[PDB]
Amino acid sequence: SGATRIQIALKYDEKNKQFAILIIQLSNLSALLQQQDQKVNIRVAVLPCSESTTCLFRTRPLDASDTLVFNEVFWVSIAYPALHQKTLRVDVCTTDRSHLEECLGGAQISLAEVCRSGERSTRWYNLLS
Amino acid sequence: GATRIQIALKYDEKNKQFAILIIQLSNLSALLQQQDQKVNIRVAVLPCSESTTCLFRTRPLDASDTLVFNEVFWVSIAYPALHQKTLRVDVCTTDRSHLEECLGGAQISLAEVCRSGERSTRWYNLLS
Repeated sequence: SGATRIQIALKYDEKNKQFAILIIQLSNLSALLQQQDQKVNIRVAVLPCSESTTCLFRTRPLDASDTLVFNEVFWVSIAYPALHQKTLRVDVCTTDRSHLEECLGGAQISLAEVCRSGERSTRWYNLLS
Repeated sequence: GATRIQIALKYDEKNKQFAILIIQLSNLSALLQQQDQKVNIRVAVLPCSESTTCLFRTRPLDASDTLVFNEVFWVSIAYPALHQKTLRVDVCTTDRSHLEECLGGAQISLAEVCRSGERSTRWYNLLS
């Protein structure tokens, strides 16, 4: 196999001064989670946390699979100068028995490319352990 | 694997200028086995506008599995016209008579290009 990839869309709306993070789908989860009787969630964090609005989001948990479809958007009330300098950390995290959290891989993503003009960027990102 | 090409796209709106930076080519050996020949990149802004320049070529460099072209192309075009265009990049081989036969390429959408000017760097697979 290859690496585990995750597909995400990014769009910034300056009228309403908010940022959209759409977690679309995960691919090749087997590269990170070999035994798959667990449920995984995508953990999303806008770093630095910023000491005002929610910086930590988490998808619903789904039964592991090598083609896993979350259609969860998260909105964050931010302005472009702040946003433009931030980092997006995403991790595929599972939970073992007794709701413990363990994260199997992730990626930090520069937002310097996010478009102030509001165009959507849709890319695949590799999650490394 | 597959021959990949890394490209960055930035749009200047004060001026009406579009920048296409051909950055590098990875796993060229997936398309060109005999790497003794020389290689260049062909780039076309489609639909090719008459009364405008649309086709471009990089300098020809000796075939490497990892080959860095560091070569920008500038186009005079506006965002409305840019927004419905498509980019055709092919990896081609040329000899000294400048006979060009192309080994593969890809069609790239410019719907993500930022009008605000933010650069967009990405890899693309070149297909046979």
